[PDB]
Formats: sequence, structure tokens, C-alpha cells
Amino acid sequence: NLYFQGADSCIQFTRHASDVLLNLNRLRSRDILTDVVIVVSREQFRAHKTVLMACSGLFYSIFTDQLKCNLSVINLDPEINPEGFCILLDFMYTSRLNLREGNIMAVMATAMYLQMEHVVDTCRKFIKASE
Ligand SMILES: Nc1ncnc(Nc2ccccc2)n1
Repeated sequence: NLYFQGADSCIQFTRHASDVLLNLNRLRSRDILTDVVIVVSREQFRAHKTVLMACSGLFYSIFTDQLKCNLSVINLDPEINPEGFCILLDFMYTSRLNLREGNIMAVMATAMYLQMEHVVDTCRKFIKASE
């Protein structure tokens, strides 16, 4: 699965980016090279800082701060919904957002807190649709 693109007809691999995420998610599943624990409502989630900061303005802020980037444990606001966070973390590693009637408000609040603008805009659009 490859194709050509641009002024220099460079070869692009269609599945490369998704294959990288698949492999990063496999690392996460096996706890390989995870370098941070996120604590949400007394539940712990192991992850890779680079993936978190690639997806979230809040994590980008934290992990580019000279002081804060040395923490191996990051606590979130205790009002954040841990399912909401799990849904968003899974999205970071898969591109798949498991949005449902019963979780959309929690997901949207969590995505606001995490500064995940495209997810927030998507939640808003689904909410507007059901008004
Ligand atoms: N997480 C994960 N799982 C499986 N394989 C890899 N990387 C890899 C292994 C062999 C050849 C090419 C890539 N990463």
C-alpha cells in the first residue's frame, strides 16, 4: 500500500502512520518503555509522554516545562471521569473515539480539560445534532 505525492513524487506508505500507532499501542499494552503514570480518580494509567503531548495541549504544556517534565506521576483534576480519560487515551493510541449518549458529556469535559480541540469540536457537533 504505497503511492506517489508532491512536486518530488515522494513515495508515501498509506498504512505507515496507523501501523506506528498500532505498534505504540502494543507497547502500551505490554508496558514497554512507558514513562509516566496518569492518576485519575485513584485509577492509574501507564502511557508514553510523547504520545500524550502529541495529542493534548495540557500534556504538551506539562512535558515541555523544565520542572514538570521530570515527574513520572501526573495527577489529574479529581473531578475528571476516569472512563472519559480512558476513552480519550484509547483514542490517542488508535484514532477511534468510542462516543456514546451515556458518555459524551464526560468525554467532552475531559477533552476540554486535556485541551483536545478537535475532539471537543466533535462532541459539540454531536450534541447540537440531538437538540
Ligand atoms: N509494539 C510493537 N509490536 C510489534 N512490533 C513492533 N515493532 C516492530 C517489530 C518488528 C519489525 C518491525 C517493527 N512494535
